[PDB]
Amino acid sequence: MDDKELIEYFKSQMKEDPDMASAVAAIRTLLEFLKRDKGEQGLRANLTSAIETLCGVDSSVAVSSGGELFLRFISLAKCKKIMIERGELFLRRISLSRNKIADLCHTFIKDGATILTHAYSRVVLRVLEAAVAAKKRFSVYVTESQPDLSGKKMAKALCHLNVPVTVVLDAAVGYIMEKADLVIVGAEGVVENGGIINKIGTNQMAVCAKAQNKPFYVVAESFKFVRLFPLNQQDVPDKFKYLKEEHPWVDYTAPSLITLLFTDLGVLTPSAVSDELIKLYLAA
Amino acid sequence: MDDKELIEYFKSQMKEDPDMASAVAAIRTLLEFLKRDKGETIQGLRANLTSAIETLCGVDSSVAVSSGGELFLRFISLSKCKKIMIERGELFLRRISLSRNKIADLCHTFIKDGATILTHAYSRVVLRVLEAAVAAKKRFSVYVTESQPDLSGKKMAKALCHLNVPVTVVLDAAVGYIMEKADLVIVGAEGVVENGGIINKIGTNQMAVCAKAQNKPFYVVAESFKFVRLFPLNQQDVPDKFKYKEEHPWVDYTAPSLITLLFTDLGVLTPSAVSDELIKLYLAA
Repeated sequence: MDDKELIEYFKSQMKEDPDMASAVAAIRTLLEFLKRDKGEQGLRANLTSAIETLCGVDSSVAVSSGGELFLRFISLAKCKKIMIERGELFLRRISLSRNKIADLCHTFIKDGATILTHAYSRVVLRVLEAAVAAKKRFSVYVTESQPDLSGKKMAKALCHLNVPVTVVLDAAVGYIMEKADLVIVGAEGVVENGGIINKIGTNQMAVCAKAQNKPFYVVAESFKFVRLFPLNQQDVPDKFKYLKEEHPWVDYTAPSLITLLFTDLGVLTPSAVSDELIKLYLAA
Repeated sequence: MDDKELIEYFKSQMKEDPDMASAVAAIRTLLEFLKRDKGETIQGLRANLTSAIETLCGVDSSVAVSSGGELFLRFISLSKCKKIMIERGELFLRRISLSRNKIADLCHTFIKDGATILTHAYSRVVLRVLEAAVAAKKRFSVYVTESQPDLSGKKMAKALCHLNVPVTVVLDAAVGYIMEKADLVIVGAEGVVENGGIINKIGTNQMAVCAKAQNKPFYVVAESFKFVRLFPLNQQDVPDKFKYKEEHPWVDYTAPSLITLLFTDLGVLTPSAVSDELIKLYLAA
């Protein structure tokens, strides 16, 4: 394919199917890029990563961690061009992640709990559905999440499952925290120290949850494990972030503010991520 | 060779060459055990037996021997023609043999002329760094802790004396007292942990904490084969198999936040960027 097609293909993956994660949408356009791309050799390896950056259209961290993991595990090899069969394999495997997670979580959501969440998260929606429809009664609190009000969107989705839900202002997280039992949040990216990059506002929610001793749980797919090691907001690359005005789309939450992470790799405490991440990136 | 035999070989390996890091002696006996070992039907069966002695080389309970050992076994891994593991094993040793000196020179920039350097115990890697610096004709002074219970800092003071370098031996209880007189501290590591922190001879943690409070840079010098797959966040998370032999642990742990920079054979690194090197390391396969 060519740049044009690439983006057009990518954008038309999440638009007709928002259900899908950007990361997953990125490797799909990448399978087609590869497939639809014929005629090489290292040209393939280079022309493929030289366009994976192009999918940067989505400043999403997952596009970056996803692309690498996908790329790394198909490069192991025009007969060698059977990397495609590994791509279908990989895309076939990552499309089971949400589920392993919603399963590793049915236990922590106890009957009668009050969950506090931030913005929209597909994985979070899944976990709660697999809990409600799974004979559990709870209520949720979610921040409206400026600037795209994705929190309201989340709310509506929760209402459709007839789960009691209240929307509050981002400014009201420390106000509503005392009436929460636990907070569940998704991640755009899990960094090498067990911390996470997520929709701006995630950080302060964690700081408040900790001061009130409320467990903070993160629910996210392993293909979100990215090779970055930030220690503060300043370390997060601008590339993922975007009288004066500052509009960071995401922020970083240190691992000490996280209780547990639920991944298709199993439930992990922040200090276990680094070893998993490597034991993940290095797989044949 | 067997256990009794392995240990014998491993000890004499270091007796004959005291200047040799315990981690290199261990991997050398593993190579020797690789050659000397035969009787296949172990295509991957002895890939276990060679581990059944990775442990045995616990006659020296240092993390180095472990992270190094795992590196070796990881590197020499790809028909009994497979004893190409041996020649790979010889390539590896050949490789991790230019580490000390490479670090020594890839580190001369930071040894200012006229400086007062405070170090702890004995580290052959720190010794090569200063030797390099002296040959480079830099004039500096050194303070070293005797480092109980084996007093290995005194052996270090002698080595520096026979190098005509001004060195003063102090009590371990004296690091707080002497800190103000130093420009920087330079220490070695038995193991570099996944978060950029390190495991080193007991006493290291204190020095790092005392150096932080007076803003004296804290530098670590260590070979890459010491990058170990561990992520401790406190003394408790360090395994006892690396501590013993309270009851007198031989090593304490120093958080990354107490480390200014690490000078490795892969170059100078900030503690935070270390975990990525471990991946980049193994990616070398």
